[PDB]
Amino acid sequence: PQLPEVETIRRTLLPLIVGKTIEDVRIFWPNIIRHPRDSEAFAARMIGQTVRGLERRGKFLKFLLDRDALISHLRMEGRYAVASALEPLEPHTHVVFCFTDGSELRYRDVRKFGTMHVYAKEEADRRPPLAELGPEPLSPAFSPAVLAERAVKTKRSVKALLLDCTVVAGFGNIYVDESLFRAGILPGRPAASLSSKEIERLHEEMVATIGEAVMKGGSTVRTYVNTQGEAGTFQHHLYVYGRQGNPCKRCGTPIEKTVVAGRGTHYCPRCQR
DNA sequence: AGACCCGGACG
DNA sequence: CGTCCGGGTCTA
Ligand SMILES: [Zn+2]
Repeated sequence: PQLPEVETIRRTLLPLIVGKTIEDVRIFWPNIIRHPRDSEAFAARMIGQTVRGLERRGKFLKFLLDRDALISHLRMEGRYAVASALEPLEPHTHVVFCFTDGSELRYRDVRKFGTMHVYAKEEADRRPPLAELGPEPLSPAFSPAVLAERAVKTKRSVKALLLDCTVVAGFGNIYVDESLFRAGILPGRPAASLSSKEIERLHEEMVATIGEAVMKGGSTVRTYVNTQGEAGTFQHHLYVYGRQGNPCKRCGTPIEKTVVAGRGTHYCPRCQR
């Protein structure tokens, strides 16, 4: 899940939990719990708190409780659902928050990569994992100037640059490849090689792509669904991601796939330079 | 780049 | 049944 997927989950999850009070927290894979590292303290502190809000920062969900914020990262496969305490759990359910009304917030994660950190609200933004995060791409804090400043300082690939959460928040493998295609820039280009015009174009396409994907409920390419289990539709608007061997939608040249920055990387060798 | 982790898709 | 694949990304 990237920004659009996490944002769609945020919007669809909030009404199902807002105003509910935690009665128990049950943990079946303690490694997911990162702070307090003692899962017993993590569970104990949340009991009796009420969910007041749910925000997103980058790819993180921020559950606003009473004293605390719970910072949750889904990583590759994490997901939330709300269901009755009376029903058996689904496979791969690793954390459950039980509410006083008999419903439960269930966290499922087949690969177990997800993380949870709880801090006092006023502390969460200055501690890991939120502390190092770059600007929200849909905010004024993300500008061509901000992008140029990081690009000029490094010979790392432009793909690696956009995947760096400290540069800009919320971009992952799908939206980096898509933004680079739309901007006409090869993903293996050294970041420092980008012209002023290319930086401007890249910023414009990054903002447009993310916004469009939010509007379309995210990209369901393998396993992502919203809180109601509904697939996104942005996958129908992809130019390159997962389209290797298929014709480019713009020029008909077969899309190629390589490895860049240790990641599967999709591009059109004609449209991108 | 490796680790954390698992199951699907493909030969 | 084995091999490679994956919307993330921390540390090594
Ligand atoms: Zn093309």
